[PDB]
Amino acid sequence: ANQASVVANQLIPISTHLTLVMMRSEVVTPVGIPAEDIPRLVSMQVNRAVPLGTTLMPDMVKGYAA
Repeated sequence: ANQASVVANQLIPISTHLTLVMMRSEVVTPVGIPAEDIPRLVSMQVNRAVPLGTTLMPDMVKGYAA
């Protein structure tokens, strides 16, 4: 487990466009969106509410493909 994922740094309400302060990098299980993609995620919209400390998964971000 050395791969870090994107984890919500605050509750992200449904349909919010992500900003940098909302995203942190953490080694969590299961693995979500790779923490290196945090750059690309800015301005993309989440399609559900992501509570504080939840791993951001590919299927929670609208338009995400990588």
